[PDB]
Amino acid sequence: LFKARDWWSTILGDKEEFDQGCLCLANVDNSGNGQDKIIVGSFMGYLRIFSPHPAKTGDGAQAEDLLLEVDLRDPVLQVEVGKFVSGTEMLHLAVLHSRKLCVYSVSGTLGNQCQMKLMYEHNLQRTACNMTYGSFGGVKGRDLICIQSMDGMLMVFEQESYAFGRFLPGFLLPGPLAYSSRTDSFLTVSSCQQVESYKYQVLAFATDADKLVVDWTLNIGEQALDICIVSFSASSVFVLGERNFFCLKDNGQIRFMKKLDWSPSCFLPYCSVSEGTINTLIGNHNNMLHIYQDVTLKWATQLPHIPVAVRVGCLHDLKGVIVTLSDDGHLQCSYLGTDPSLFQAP
Repeated sequence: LFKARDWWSTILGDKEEFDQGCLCLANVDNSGNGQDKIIVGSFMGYLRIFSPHPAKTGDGAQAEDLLLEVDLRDPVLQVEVGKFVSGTEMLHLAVLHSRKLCVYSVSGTLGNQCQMKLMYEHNLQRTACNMTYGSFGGVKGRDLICIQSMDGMLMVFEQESYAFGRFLPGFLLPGPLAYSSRTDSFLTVSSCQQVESYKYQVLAFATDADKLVVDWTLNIGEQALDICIVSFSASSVFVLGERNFFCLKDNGQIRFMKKLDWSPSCFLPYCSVSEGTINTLIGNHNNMLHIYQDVTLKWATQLPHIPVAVRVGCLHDLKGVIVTLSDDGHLQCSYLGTDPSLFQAP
């Protein structure tokens, strides 16, 4: 419908591959102006951090958009940013690899325009799938990390130290994973198409699953692509299925659901523009990017490439900037649709 109001794009490396998990938007250098940076890891082992600026010429020398590029020499499965270091609330970068989790401190402005120093790393006893993080147990001021292994163990790390590991029951292939702070629970979706919620303390105290009962379960009748837990005060569990999009109450009841008319590739519940409603971005395999308010389509744009991940954040000193990443490394920043009361063509 609308073309993208893009203002920056790049191509990451040479025939590199990416998936959901590889894109993070966060104030990873703890800057005072509160701007996000784009962090992207690739399956080719490169970690890149950008602070994009629109084209600006005739003013001599502009600082590079690329703040940092490092070859981690190990495929990157996921990147996240959070309070991963004990004794400080500063944000740090977690990089998930198949057999290790590495946590880094990224400096402000100092080739590379900042430094990235390893704070600690955990060597994993099992191959990793994906991870989530948060204030497990209701601890304030720190983000613990939970990694799901390929064979279905949830491995919990209390920042610099390993806490425990528990095998999921009813497990076949690893599904998406998310932490709900409101219910202090881990959410996933199993191969037999059950959304499952596990209480953190039940996990912690189920000492007999390291070789565990679900809190609630919901059969959604299809495979899940992603889960996103958001609150913009009443918490919601969003599930992106292959055929449907779901919004669940914390207790596992469906709040609403919507049949999708196109195969989705990725999504992001990203804001609320009115009380009781939520806006969700959904990218698809036909290069379209959609915005729904609850289940109602509000806006649509064609992208040049199929997004495997989409994020919204603060870039170029503007809020609500859309960042998309394709599976072959096309990275693009764009602005949302324009106010229709401000312009209409004759």
